[PDB]
Amino acid sequence: MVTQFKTASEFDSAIAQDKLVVVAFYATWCGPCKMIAPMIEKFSEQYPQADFYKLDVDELGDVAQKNEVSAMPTLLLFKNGKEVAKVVGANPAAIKQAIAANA
Repeated sequence: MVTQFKTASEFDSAIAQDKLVVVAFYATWCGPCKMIAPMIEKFSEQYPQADFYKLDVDELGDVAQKNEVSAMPTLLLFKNGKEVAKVVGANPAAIKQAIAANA
């Protein structure tokens, strides 16, 4: 299970963690948003040592802007308040390799 955010504060809080946080940022009205649902869940399914969070821009658009996510679906990895990876497309293997790389 990938944990749900509530506000940009939640996003930022997960960001400030001294560990790999990969955020599943998509929109419920978007097409391939449903690819980020299981693919990203599958990431921490392998390595739960990383932080799994997700949020819909449909619900929180100002949050999207806070994170620099306009495209969807988007994956944002951060460490300790700074980025580590920015992706705008579910890439099953390459992004699982990403999360592990930035971790």
